[PDB]
Amino acid sequence: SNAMIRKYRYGAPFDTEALTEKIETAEEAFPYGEISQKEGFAFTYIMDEDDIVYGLGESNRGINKRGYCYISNCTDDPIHTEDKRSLYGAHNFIIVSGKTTFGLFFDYPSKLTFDIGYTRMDTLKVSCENADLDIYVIEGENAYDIVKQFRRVIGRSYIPPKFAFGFGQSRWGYTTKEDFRAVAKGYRENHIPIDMIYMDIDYMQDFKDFTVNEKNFPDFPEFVKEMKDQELRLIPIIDAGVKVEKGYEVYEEGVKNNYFCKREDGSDFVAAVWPGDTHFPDMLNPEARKWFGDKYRFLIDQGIEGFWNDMNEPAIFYSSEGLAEAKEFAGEFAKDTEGKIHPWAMQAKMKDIVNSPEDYKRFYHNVNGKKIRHDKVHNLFGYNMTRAAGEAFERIDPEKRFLMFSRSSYIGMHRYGGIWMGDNKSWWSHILLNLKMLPSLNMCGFMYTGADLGGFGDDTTRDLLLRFLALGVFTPLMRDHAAEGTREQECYQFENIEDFRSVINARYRLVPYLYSEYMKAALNDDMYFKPLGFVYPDDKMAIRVEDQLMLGNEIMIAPVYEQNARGRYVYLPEEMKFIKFMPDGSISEEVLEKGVHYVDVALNEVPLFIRSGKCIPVAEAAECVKDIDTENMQLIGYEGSSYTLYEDDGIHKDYDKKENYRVLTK
Ligand SMILES: OCC(CO)N[C@H]1C[C@](O)(CO)[C@@H](O)[C@H](O)[C@H]1O
Ligand SMILES: [Cl-]
Ligand SMILES: [Cl-]
Ligand SMILES: [K+]
Repeated sequence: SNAMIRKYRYGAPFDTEALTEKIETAEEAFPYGEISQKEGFAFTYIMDEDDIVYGLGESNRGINKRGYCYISNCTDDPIHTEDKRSLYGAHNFIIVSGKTTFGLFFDYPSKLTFDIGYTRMDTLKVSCENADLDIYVIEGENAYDIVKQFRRVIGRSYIPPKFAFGFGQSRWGYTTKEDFRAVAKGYRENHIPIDMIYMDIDYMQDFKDFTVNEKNFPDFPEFVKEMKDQELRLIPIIDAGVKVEKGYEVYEEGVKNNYFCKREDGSDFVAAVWPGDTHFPDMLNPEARKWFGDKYRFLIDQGIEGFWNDMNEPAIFYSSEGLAEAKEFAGEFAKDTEGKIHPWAMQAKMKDIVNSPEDYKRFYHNVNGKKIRHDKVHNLFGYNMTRAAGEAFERIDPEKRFLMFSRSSYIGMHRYGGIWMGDNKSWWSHILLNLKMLPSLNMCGFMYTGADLGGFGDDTTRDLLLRFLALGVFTPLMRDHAAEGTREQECYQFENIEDFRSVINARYRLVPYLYSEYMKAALNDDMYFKPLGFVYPDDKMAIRVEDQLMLGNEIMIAPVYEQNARGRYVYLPEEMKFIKFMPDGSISEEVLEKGVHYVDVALNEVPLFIRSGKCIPVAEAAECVKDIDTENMQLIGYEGSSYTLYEDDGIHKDYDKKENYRVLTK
């Protein structure tokens, strides 16, 4: 059993349940590099100059992780600049790829530092404060083999309903039925395809989880049906924090049944978020999880078929303790007459109370009769919130797939939902960041993923949105979302709307292919997106390409991510057909040989490349997933080639039937 995977145990690790496969503890010396336990735990390895380091899922910078430091420590940080070491996810799987190749999964739920050539270029050092963890060593002939081994042992990836492969629109600010009707009309009257409209926090009654604003939605299920009859599915947000409010049932039940995270003394810990004071459900306690997940029935029973889980690092604006400290400091600053307390110090204290490391030491989880301080298991919170929801969906309607994705995650959560890449910005560099995160997420089990198209924060432009959308065409989550106070970012908010229709039409024409590749990959523990080096391992040029990706076994993508550009450079490791979805609805085709090329790609054109000896099916454009005609689709690509199409009803879980597969031959 499990010949290629060994598990090395130190101390008394918390069981994260990341793996579904039970691996016995190995008793031999750790097989690579050196282990030191003098400062807790450290693994140190000297890399060959040509080694590439893959992995880390949702983390900053590039596909090859060499040259920086990455700290797994789930953090609400809306400014994703190159210096940042921690974002929302903790995906502790890396692969050293070169003359000596192996994979490592560090199953540890707290702050874990990956110094990948930051300190010394030749040195990989992975460290944490406590030697209480399991480290899995995965052997294999190459990096792709090692990834496939890992994907097997962590269990099958979450599978969304097919409607989730349409286009979605959200904004922090949609509040009233008028707001949502205006979005529906803006897309539908302009014949821009769309399947989902996201409901952000203003839909709740005073930011209370599992409520709907009674003034704005007096007959909510009727409104849900108004939208669904037009093939628009409302996708509401749920937050980690439950508002403290007398008479609010979720709060009352959480208090009475000890379902919230508690302070040292047993009191329910207060964290301020959108509602002001909240309590956090104890996501690591199985009974609290069951209770919290069961609450989703409130929305499911009203016609809702999907959710997004947010603020689940968990994010904390301040604690009662931190607020009191900040106010005391402010009082001193206010009455200072000697000029001893400077404004910068006041500013620093205000910043310090937000997402404070000290607050994460102030509350506990109750697991199997043991109270564990939250910081010790910090990176498991979002994972378990989404597990709570996923497991509830199985109880509520076991036959049905729900759309589900989370901001914060840890390996293991990939069984229950996808992720979105959080609060990016309307920056050109964030198109590239979106692209690079994709294969790494796939290595860690997270295939239903994507970024806020157009950029969440700051102000977008028409061309940036168009280029973001052209990458989103290929990402399973394709959602335009934006922050409050930003320039309006719906496609209909710009001149020459036909260009937006053209780009989103390309998504819908590709949905049968993209869904098929997703399903084949998920059902077989394989990757939807792959780095070029996984497909062309013997090509020294290919292995270092980071701004192109392979999708499935048929195509390569290469989005434009430079402002004012009319094209871009590409490297083709084999002959391919360069394909563009054109704004008049036609599909242009050009054979390009192996090697370096500059390709022209206008703002309203969507490019891809079809590999030698392959073809893909392309449907006529439709405006919602339900209406896509998949009978006798056009086949684009090479004569003599075939394609195996996976197609099911997109709704249920009947995955293993021969009727789901059809061979198309060009
Ligand atoms: O992290 C907090 C904020 C940014 O201030 N962003 C989060 C909350 C939010 O702003 C309102 O619900 C939402 O729109 C974002 O998608 C989410 O990441
Ligand atoms: Cl209503
Ligand atoms: Cl041909
Ligand atoms: K924006």
